Amino acid sequence: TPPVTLEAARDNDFAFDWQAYTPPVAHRLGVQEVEASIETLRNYIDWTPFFMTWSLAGKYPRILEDEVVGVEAQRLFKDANDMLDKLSAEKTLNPRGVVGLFPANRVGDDIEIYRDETRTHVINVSHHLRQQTEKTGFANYCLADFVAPKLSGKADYIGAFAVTGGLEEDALADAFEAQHDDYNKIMVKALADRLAEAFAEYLHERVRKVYWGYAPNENLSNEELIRENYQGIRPAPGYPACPEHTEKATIWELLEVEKHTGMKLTESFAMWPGASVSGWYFSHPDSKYYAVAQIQRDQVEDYARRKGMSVTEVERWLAPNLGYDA
Ligand SMILES: Nc1ncnc2c1ncn2[C@@H]1O[C@H](C[C@@H](N)CC[C@H](N)C(=O)O)[C@@H](O)[C@H]1O
Repeated sequence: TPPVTLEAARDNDFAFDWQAYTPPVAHRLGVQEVEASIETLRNYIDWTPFFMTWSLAGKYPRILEDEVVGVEAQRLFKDANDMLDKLSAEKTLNPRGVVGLFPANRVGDDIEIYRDETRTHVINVSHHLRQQTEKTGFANYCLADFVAPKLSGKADYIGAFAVTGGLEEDALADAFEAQHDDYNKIMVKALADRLAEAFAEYLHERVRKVYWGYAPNENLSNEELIRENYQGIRPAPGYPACPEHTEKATIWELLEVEKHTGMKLTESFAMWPGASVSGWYFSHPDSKYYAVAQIQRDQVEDYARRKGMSVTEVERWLAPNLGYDA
């Protein structure tokens, strides 16, 4: 669909009656280091992407009884769970994370994150982009729209997290590599990835039920979790609703991620360990995933100003989303 101006997109923001709504208050404000054992996380694994990593099609568990790939899938599953058993018993891969909840309000396309409930001093701003093509029957979405506008005077909140399958991932993979054991190098990396993603799923449930606490009686099966049958989202920088990777630096500062977990950011703002997930938490019932997609020069320049960056800098970080030749 054809581009619209930045002002036209903002005039089509998510429509919601904030005066009639009470955002749920975060029960546990502040930052908390967390850990999770392999025994705990293995009940939150989504196995279907594991089999995709091994080039097998089909959803788990039905893939195990498949007529052509089932026997191979069963052997992969057995080797995977034997390796989880060993990693668990030997404590050689140790998932870690950190979670935080903060007072927050929307201003424009950004989310102000406050030091405290006086909502004066801003400790960080979470910057977001807005869809910028002609939308029929939908808002031009921006993740900031899911937090109450500061002008509404409603007390709202935002969360953030960072989790990893464990800092030991490289040492375990590198040992298999030195042995020319490609199978087990792929296996331990695929397991660390499942453990990181399982930790993201588990911690999000902890946030909905307890840390934020807006869904204390939620009782979903793992299959229902995989289907996202809960209220709220956990969008991650680099994914289509928030594609701009340098916002991971804001999460790293907000949560003191490196101090609490050992996890690091590269110059490309990739996470280390490789098996890592970081992102935000939104509680709003209408919050959903979508793609920002292609944006125009006016929004690039505005984003640069808000970020304290030059236009040239931002055109690097936003290159995949530029709707024009830079
Ligand atoms: N459009 C989007 N914008 C932002 N984050 C997204 C988007 N789509 C997916 N995500 C993120 O990706 C997650 C979904 C999956 N990657 C992870 C769970 C899945 N069961 C798996 O193991 O692959 C979401 O919970 C978000 O953190």
